[PDB]
Amino acid sequence: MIVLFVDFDYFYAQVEEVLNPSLKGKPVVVCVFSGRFEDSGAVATANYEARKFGVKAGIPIVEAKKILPNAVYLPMRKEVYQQVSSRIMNLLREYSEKIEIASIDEAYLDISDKVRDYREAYNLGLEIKNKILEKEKITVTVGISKNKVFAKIAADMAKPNGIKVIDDEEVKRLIRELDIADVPGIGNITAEKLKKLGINKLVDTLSIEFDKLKGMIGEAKAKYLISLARDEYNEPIRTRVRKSIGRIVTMKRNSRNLEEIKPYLFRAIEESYYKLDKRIPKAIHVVAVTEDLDIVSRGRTFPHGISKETAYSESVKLLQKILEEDERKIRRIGVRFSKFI
DNA sequence: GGGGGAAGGATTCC
DNA sequence: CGGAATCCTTCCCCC
Ligand SMILES: [Ca+2]
Ligand SMILES: [Ca+2]
Ligand SMILES: [Ca+2]
Repeated sequence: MIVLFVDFDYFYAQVEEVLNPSLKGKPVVVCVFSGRFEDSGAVATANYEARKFGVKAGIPIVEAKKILPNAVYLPMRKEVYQQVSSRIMNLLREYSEKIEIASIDEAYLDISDKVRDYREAYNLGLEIKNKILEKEKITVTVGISKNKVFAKIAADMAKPNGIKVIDDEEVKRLIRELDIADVPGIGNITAEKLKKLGINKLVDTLSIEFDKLKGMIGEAKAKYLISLARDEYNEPIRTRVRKSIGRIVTMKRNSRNLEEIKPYLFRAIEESYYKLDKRIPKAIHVVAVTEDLDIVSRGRTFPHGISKETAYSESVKLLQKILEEDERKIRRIGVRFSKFI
């Protein structure tokens, strides 16, 4: 198996650089403004000229504006990035049919039946990089290895605008001397949680006992890291479909008033059904972010599709169930639909 | 004992 | 002091 991984570099910010070439060379920060005070929100994407000064995705906008006060701060236009991303994805499927779109800015290509060795794959990645650059002016990073995890690791090491092949020998080497926190799927919570057991490298998960690792980081991520340490990970490249569509809005003013929250919730439903397009959902969940930024959610699955009018009635019932079983105020309210037909 | 699925909190990531 | 989506553990019914 030879998997090729393509990751669009700082995608959100690069599309803004492409749509306005006056921005390249300058620090660019793509933000999400909730709309409470003037600069309330978070950073979604920052280019590398902004990441060098500590501006990274996740931090508040005012924390970014304290570091780079005159950097270019633009609002996030997800609909634009999704259309550009879909165009690039269509270029990728001309190189292989077995494609796994993992996110808006990355996809896995199974080029086992198109390429003999890692040299042919490296030359294929160079042509994929040039094509994306020629047709969309977007630079990507290419990772090639024996499975999806190490193909993504290759791109993680050579980003941005890079290419890297991890052969069978470097895999066994990376198993011993790669930080466990830089394994795909290992976020911050599991990483710090893994440091509390001395687990710093991938090889160390074998020298521990399974039930100890299972009770701490969960059985799922336990078997995941074990299979990688045994060099037995070989998950296939499968077509990924979108399973959930929802929209959450930050309400102006916190509230526990049903009539005050309903307009936001009904607005969230309308925008959710518009993005649903022809998809008919059978499950609906009402989710609320409390004043202390905690999340509470109530759901309900139907034996049939949910019409928009049914979603209106059921969402009020679920939101009432939230207010009945939690006494905190609500800061953000929203809905999510799943279990399509 | 566990299949099968629903509920919803917990993580990951742009 | 965002927001989208998936992950994944528990719980439940019942054969
Ligand atoms: Ca990216
Ligand atoms: Ca990515
Ligand atoms: Ca990580």
